[PDB]
Amino acid sequence: ASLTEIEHLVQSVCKSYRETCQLRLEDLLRQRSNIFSREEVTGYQRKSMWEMWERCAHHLTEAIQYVVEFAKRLSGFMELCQNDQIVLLKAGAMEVVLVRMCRAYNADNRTVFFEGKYGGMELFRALGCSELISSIFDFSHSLSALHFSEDEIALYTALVLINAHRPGLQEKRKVEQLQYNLELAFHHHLCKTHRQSILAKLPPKGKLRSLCSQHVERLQIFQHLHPIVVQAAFPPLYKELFSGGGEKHKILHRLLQDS
Ligand SMILES: CCn1c2ccc(OC3CCCCC3)cc2c2cc(C(=O)NCc3ccc(S(=O)(=O)CC)cc3)ccc21
Repeated sequence: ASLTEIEHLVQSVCKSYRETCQLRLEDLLRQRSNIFSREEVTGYQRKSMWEMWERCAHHLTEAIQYVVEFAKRLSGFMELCQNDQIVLLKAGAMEVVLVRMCRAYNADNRTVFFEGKYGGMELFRALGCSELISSIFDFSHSLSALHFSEDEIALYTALVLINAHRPGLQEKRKVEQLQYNLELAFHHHLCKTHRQSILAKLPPKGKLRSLCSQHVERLQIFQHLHPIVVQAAFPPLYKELFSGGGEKHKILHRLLQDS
């Protein structure tokens, strides 16, 4: 590419992101005073473990559905082969959601927007995965310290998704080229906005892997405790991405095909 082409890529990525925001940033900020009461927190803590897992997996799956749309609108992604589209989304969809979630995190009081209000990590105690929860809160806290603009989130999440090192890619060089173009776009935009200082403060790629690994591991524990709950009440797309062996569901293929 060249300079105007790189700047065009920047604009295209930012537009794809804006169109596939689940929630506009301003909607999340306007809600920060709306905080769960102590009685409401208690109510969440008294929910059964399987009911809380089901609700959280539903919310995560809704978020992932917007990430799938983001990928479908992202320059170059639909030009990859379908094997590689699926490899990239299966490895990266959760990672993208985890980065996007920092927009819903309020570092002032350490709360996150959940089911219409802001609550702290004690809200999630019924899940019984306190280590995973605190890791996600800590990750969101780290990212909130950088004060990402929406444009920076768009360009950074594009690179989280377009990762040429994912095992299983059949056209690795094509993904490498797309990743390099997106890296240029991201770094060009940071240079233009005098924001290259954040490069050194971004999380290592092993950090996002660690969160996704913890999630899959806590899911395997839960699925052993409540196998029928997962079969009967978890979202099909969630099971295709995360459970074993749940990829007998072929939702992603359908999502990628239908316009
Ligand atoms: C870290 C605490 N936390 C969670 C902790 C665990 C958990 O699920 C566990 C592991 C995975 C599934 C089964 C059990 C699930 C959540 C969880 C879900 C939400 C949520 O969706 N809020 C609504 C919303 C809507 C849009 C945006 S957005 O910024 O516009 C785009 C992203 C953000 C937020 C918020 C916090 C959460």
